[PDB]
Amino acid sequence: KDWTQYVNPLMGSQSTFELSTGNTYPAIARPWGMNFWTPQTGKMGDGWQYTYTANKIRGFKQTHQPSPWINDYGQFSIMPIVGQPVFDEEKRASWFAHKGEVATPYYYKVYLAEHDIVTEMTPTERAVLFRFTFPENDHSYVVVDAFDKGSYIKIIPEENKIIGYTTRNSGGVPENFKNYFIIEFDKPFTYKATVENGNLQENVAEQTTDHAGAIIGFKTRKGEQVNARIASSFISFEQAAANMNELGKDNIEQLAQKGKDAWNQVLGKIEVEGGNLDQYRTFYSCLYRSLLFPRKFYELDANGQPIHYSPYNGQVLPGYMFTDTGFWDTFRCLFPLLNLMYPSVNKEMQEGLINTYLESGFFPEWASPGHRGCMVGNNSASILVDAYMKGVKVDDIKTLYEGLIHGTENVHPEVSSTGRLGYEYYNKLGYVPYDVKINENAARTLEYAYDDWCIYRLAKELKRPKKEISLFAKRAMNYKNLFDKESKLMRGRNEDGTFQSPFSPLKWGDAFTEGNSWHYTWSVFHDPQGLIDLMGGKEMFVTMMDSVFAVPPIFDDSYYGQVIHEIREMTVMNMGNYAHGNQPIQHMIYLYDYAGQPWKAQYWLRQVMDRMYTPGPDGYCGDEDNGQTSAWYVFSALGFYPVCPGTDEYVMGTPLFKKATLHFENGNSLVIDAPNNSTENFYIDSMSFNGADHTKNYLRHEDLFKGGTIKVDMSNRPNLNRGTKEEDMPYSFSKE
Ligand SMILES: O[C@H]1[C@H]2[C@H](O)CCCN2C[C@H]1O
Ligand SMILES: [Ca+2]
Repeated sequence: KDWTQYVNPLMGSQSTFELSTGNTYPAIARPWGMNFWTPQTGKMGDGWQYTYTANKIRGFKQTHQPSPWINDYGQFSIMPIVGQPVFDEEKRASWFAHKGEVATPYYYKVYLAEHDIVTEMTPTERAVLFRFTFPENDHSYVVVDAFDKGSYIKIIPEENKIIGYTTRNSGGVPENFKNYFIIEFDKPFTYKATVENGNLQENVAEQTTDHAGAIIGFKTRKGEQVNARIASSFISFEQAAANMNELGKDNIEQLAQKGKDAWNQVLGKIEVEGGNLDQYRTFYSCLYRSLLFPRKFYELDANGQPIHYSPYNGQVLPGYMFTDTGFWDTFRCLFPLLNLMYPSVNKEMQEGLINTYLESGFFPEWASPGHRGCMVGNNSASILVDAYMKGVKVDDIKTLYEGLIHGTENVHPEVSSTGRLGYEYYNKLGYVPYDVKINENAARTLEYAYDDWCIYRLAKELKRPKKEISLFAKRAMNYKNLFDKESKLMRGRNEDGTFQSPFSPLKWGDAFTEGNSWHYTWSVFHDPQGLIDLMGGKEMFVTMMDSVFAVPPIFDDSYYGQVIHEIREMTVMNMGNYAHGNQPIQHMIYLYDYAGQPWKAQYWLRQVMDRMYTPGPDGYCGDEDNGQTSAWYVFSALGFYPVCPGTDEYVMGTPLFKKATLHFENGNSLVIDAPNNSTENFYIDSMSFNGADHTKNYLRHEDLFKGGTIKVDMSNRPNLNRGTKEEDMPYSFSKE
């Protein structure tokens, strides 16, 4: 039963700086793999390491890059060639075409047209097997590139082996950071050379220099295959060698099979039927993208116990560690998805977070590998609390709570996105002022508020002191401090307490991050009713939502000076100011449920799923962002979305398929039957849950886990009476 056939790793690779259609590369990897491998079309150092329209491949690279914007670390490449032994990354490059390329999560193949060589790779979590099919030539070589900024290489002929380490990175690493790699060939070298800053040196065994490389070679018969076993570690050569054992004695075929099995095992936890081939492809591609980040950053020791290099303090320590995710993106639904279908995995991740705190002093917000300065918010709180509240509990709860509290009153000395920048003002005034030299104050305030709700939630659960509990309950209401009654919008506010003037609701950035007031105003995940109230009741609230879609996509970019890609992405979709291409607004359509008009959510949700996602190389409508934008589709296609992580609630949308089945780790299954689904029939007329009638606009975690059947009768006309009753509404803090 194979779902991998639907996965297109090229989806999102046809992106450019001006317009993102995903900004992804073909991550050939195991789920959450420590090391990813990709064909490399971009020049060394370029965030866009693989682009669909590129003509040439210049290497097969080990990568850890989460985003072109964030860039890479622990990176080196290998490239087979023929003819002259050349190290230069342009001269070694080869034309190829996509019709001569086969990309799957577990297997990658391509024909290098200028060398007449076929390259195949199959990876494990930490290692990979390459098989090079050479033409007949007296001069066949393999180039190993350690990249620049200080690297090391060494050839061991008596073991047909090349070892080295690479260090080029993009920040967020300890001074001693290194990636140690080992490469074993099954064919003896007739030619060997190391490379030292572009210089080829035959028979010099070893280089320690800015940019080390190696070239080995031999005579090849037509069709002769040479295999290279490769692995790496962030710990040591000894450890890299241990990692190499993941390959066993397997060949390309056997490893591919194991990787396929591995992926089907996770993709198969969600079976969908009764859709068209585009939908299958969009859906599983998205699911695959949701099982990559954060990556494992731990390695197995002699006793099979997890240990890790600390990207926070550079020691090697026992226990789990993961990295390469930005919580500002992924708290929204990516991690919620893990808690629903892959809690065993998130348990490891959560334990990793505890270690991050122990080793770093803070919980991370953006980590690649270590703390990096990107985005805003203290959403690690949502990640941590949502997990706990959903049954994924770390062993050290004392430490968890302390960590949470620590982050409310500290900001990292060098990485301002770690901890709460502006906490002094926030704690004192109730908001982060628009005029105190802290940017994106309004976005910070709104998210901090939701964060504090999460802390309140956990604190209550821990039966902490009333004074504590009350303090966060109070701070959860801070979003009110930025609400402008006249505009009905969230708005920047001065320290002196006056709202900021001139006010441009359509201006991006400044008070907000990559969105304007019309996008950020909806960021009250824990208290939609509270928001509804400030706007003057649900009717006015719905009017307000509706105009998001109804107005042209006009904008003010003065804060950026140029039409950044996320603005352009909005303009072209012709859906008003609904910028689905970016994270802040992604939950918004579901808010219709809270105002007693679920049918409007049903209508627009189906719009988005039909129009904003296609299965091709230009498949997404904005940055994919480490699973967030993909998992949005995954949830939404199933029919529900975790608007407010930290509750046990998935707010109801509309299911895309005629049947979906979930297999939870607990052994139960849940079937969602929508036999009458169609392109036309995207309204929910009625719903029953194991035979009971279900008029609510949400489902509960514990209920889903019990399994059974949900029936959804789809219709082509909205049902104006379902889900308008007050007990149908999802959670709002104000109602508590
Ligand atoms: O997604 C936000 C953030 C990502 O978290 C990391 C890449 C750069 N940024 C783009 C923003 O939209
Ligand atoms: Ca983004």
